[PDB]
Amino acid sequence: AAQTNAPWGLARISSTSPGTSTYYYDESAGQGSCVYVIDTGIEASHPEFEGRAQMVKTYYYSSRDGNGHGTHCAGTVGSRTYGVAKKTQLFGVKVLDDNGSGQYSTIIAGMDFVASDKNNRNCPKGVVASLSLGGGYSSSVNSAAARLQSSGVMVAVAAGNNNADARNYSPASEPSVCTVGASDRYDRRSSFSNYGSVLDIFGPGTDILSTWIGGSTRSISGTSMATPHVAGLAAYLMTLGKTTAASACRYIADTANKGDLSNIPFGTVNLLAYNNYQA
Ligand SMILES: [Ca+2]
Repeated sequence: AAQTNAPWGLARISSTSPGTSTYYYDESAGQGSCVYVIDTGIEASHPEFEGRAQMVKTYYYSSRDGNGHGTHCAGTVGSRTYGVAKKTQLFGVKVLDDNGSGQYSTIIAGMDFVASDKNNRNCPKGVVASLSLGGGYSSSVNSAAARLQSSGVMVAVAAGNNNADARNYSPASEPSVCTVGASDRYDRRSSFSNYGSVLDIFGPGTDILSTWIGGSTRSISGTSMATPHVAGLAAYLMTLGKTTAASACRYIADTANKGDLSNIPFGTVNLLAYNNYQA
């Protein structure tokens, strides 16, 4: 399949080179996989989701995304126009309030929720979780992310936006999950992206067009936007049979575009997520 005039980040995912605008992908498109978006919620009724999105848990008075961030992330995972895995099922877990913040205890509860709830869903090709959130180091938060990964969910987490070593942030610093840095359309590390030896991969994170609340769309930037590109890519690859949840991060790193990014500090991977699709 070929989607012309795609968002630059989709085109970058399927390209060995910057500067193209068509997204190429296998038509299976993540069908039979599931992605949990652990964030501010998802506006499921948005047509771009085509009935494939639903809210499954909230820790607040409503399951509505009153912020937009979670809807934007879900759109990069799996919206029809803006998504990597255009046929995946999307499950929203609202651990962040409408101001975008959440207590660590609530975030931990939402991760444990996903580890159990996947047993209530039909995801024969595999289960992914996209965690576009983070704060300071917490061994409890890291343990919760490690448990989720151990349960058989591919966990993708944002490195954080502090232009600092991700070792000091959670869940970014948990070794066993897939920690995602952000790049821009000219193959530079995004200026805000955290770095360090705990990173596994980079994805597109600067000026990312996706869905928003109110049936709308907008471009925004962050490692929170890079993370759903990698989560969607994992779902896509798991549907193709190329990898499993336990192996997907290593598979993506093994098949990544290698050595092509700029402003990568010494000691940080220079790997950019790539779908290796050949039509
Ligand atoms: Ca890792």
